[PDB]
Amino acid sequence: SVFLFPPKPKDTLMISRTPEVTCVVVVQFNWYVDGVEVHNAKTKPRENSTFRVVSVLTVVHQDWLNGKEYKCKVSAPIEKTISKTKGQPREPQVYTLPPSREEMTKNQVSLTCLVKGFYPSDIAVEWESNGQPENNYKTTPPMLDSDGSFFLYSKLTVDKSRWQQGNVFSCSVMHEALHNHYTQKSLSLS
Amino acid sequence: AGPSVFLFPPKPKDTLMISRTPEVTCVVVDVSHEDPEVQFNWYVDGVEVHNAKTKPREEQFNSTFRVVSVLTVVHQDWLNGKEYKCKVSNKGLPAPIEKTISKTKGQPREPQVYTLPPSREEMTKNQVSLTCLVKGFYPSDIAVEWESNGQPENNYKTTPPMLDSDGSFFLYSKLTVDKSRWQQGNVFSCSVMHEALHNHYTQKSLSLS
Ligand SMILES: *[C@@H]1O[C@H](CO[C@@H]2O[C@@H](C)[C@@H](O)[C@@H](O)[C@@H]2O)[C@@H](O[C@@H]2O[C@H](CO)[C@@H](O[C@@H]3O[C@H](CO[C@H]4O[C@H](CO)[C@@H](O)[C@H](O)[C@@H]4O[C@@H]4O[C@H](CO)[C@@H](O)[C@H](O)[C@H]4NC(C)=O)[C@@H](O)[C@H](O[C@H]4O[C@H](CO)[C@@H](O)[C@H](O)[C@@H]4O[C@@H]4O[C@H](CO)[C@@H](O)[C@H](O)[C@H]4NC(C)=O)[C@@H]3O)[C@H](O)[C@H]2NC(C)=O)[C@H](O)[C@H]1NC(C)=O
Repeated sequence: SVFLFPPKPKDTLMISRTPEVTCVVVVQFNWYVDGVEVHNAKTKPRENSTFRVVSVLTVVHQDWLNGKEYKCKVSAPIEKTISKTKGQPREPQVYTLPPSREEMTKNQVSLTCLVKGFYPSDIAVEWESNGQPENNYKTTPPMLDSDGSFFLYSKLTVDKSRWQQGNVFSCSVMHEALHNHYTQKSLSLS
Repeated sequence: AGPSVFLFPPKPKDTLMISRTPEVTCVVVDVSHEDPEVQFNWYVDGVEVHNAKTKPREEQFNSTFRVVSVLTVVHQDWLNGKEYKCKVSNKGLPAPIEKTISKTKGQPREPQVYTLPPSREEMTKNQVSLTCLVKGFYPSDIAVEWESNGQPENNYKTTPPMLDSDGSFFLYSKLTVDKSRWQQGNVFSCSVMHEALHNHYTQKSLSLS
């Protein structure tokens, strides 16, 4: 039983990150990029009541994003192929939404980042404030909208005082269809 | 293997509204032509009941029978965590198949329902987003609806419940409307039904101020 995993969307969209294709078994590994075999992989030695072998292949950001195919050959040998999710790009629209008046009775409040109209669904979202990450968020998986694009929401939970004091919070979105693969929107008390 | 059994719970909305009709559904697929007879026995907290409604077997395209038994449940019984058991008997089985279902367990928490107007920035578009945030709820079983002037809205999508940091769930429901409808002061209403709400129902409305 072989399972081939794609890079995380954020890794492909940030040059500083290292996108990887993972070939998981639950052994000779042969890796192919558009048919052409490559010797780049890092196979770790075979580590409950069963065995597991893992090979990891580092990919070039642009190659992954331009749709090159990545073939893991677990050596009848099981051969598998992966590449970027297909579809014509649609640029995300990003909107920040303050907490409801009625949430102000609570100790913590909800800062909302709506991301809609994007295609395909490979996307990353982060928050920051004052030059540091704000990690107390949950982001919904992308969901198919009625027009065939995706949407999601990210919810940053923040101490109510931090919001009342006027701190500016920022929702950062990364997607292949954005200019520079990045955009940001900010939100503060108004 | 031979025949297999699937047990479906009632819809959350059906359990929460006393006028509606919550049902547990027991489905048997892959019943052979050779041994086509099926018996359902139904149990509520391990006590056999005899009021289920069983339909005659139906021939499928793949030359197998499908047989369905439906048990109507008492709303409060389901909400009070009673266990519903379907036992399926068939001569093609090494032993009868038993399956049990009940409401997700765990301390209930009341959903908080907030409506959020469109971003000012979205106002440059032809269509606008109305957001209903529902958070702090347990269990995840929930129904959410958008309406205007007592009439259902045709363009909305609700995210599946997502686990929050404290073990409760949240979701968002996005309503898309023509910008003019928002501009002309129309009232839009997000209704939520959940076991931990008073009367299992709450509605929150918003309009351009
Ligand atoms: C012969 O044909 C019949 C009929 O085939 C049907 O028509 C033909 C023309 C084709 O198009 C088929 O694709 C089509 O299905 C076949 O019968 C099917 O058999 C399979 C099993 O092999 C059943 O699969 C199960 O499906 C349920 C969900 O079922 C709903 O959704 C279906 C499609 O979306 C729909 O067709 C069904 O009617 C049903 O709809 C629901 O019905 C209820 C009752 O009326 C209703 O109230 C609901 O509102 C309604 N739902 C919707 C969305 O409208 C799925 O949940 C099952 O998944 C479990 O089992 C899998 C293994 O079988 C497993 O991989 C999953 O992970 C999951 O496992 C369970 O997981 C939970 C934890 O979450 C755990 O608690 C359990 O222990 C665990 N394991 C279990 C339960 O074993 C499953 O996929 C089809 O329902 C069934 N179709 C019908 C109509 O009954 C038959 O297989 C064919 N035979 C051959 C040899 O080919």
